[PDB]
Amino acid sequence: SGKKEIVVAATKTPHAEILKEAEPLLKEKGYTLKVKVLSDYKMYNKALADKEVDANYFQHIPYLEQEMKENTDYKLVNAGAVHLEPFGIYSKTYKSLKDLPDGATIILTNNVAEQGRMLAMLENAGLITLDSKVETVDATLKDIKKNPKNLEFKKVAPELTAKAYENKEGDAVFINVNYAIQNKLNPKKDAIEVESTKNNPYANIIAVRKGEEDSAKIKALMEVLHSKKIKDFIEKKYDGAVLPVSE
Ligand code: MET
Repeated sequence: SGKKEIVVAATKTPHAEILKEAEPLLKEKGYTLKVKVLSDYKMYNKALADKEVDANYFQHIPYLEQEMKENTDYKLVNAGAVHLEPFGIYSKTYKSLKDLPDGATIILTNNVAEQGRMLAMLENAGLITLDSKVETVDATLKDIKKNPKNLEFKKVAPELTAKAYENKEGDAVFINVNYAIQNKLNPKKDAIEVESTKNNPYANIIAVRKGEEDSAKIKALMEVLHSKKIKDFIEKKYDGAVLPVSE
């Protein structure tokens, strides 16, 4: 019974909503589901490593890799990809990145793993150039080669960038789709720039403890999260802000 229950820590939206949609499909396979939502991204891998949950559903592989680099006690594994959230830039004050003035302030999130993801959007917009000798996924602010608009950067918790946006604390603000939707923003209608879906390594995953990735429970969960019902749910409910991907 408890051996048939899957406890998962997930961010509120879309991840806990996708799990709630998957619940009756898991019962059809013989498994129950318990979902825990936590207050910030740093809590989810800790809960898993502490054995309070069986799995978490909140991050991408670069985030997971960074977390394990920082905490050698985390012996975690990717059980499989589910969905992609193309990253957004938001502004109350400018309509596009081409319109930002010299000295403009860019509010980055403080997510170490996503520093290259953010900067790559600015490089693709033609605002900065990054050192070509560094992989984009590994790029930081130290890797900026050219900055002809002399952009200045600030860092806010990913949980609070929706507030930096509403407060007009900078000229342009990065918000992860999960926290954008959690704040009642619609990323495809409200963002001023959206990340390309091409060549994108930031699919969100199910993570488990090492040695648990082929367990019956986790295979059952991966199965439901790749069903036609769950892919169609994702596609309809989030209006293209969230996209199902292969495992
Ligand atoms: C904790 S890594 C960020 C995850 C977030 N759901 C995104 O894909 O942008």
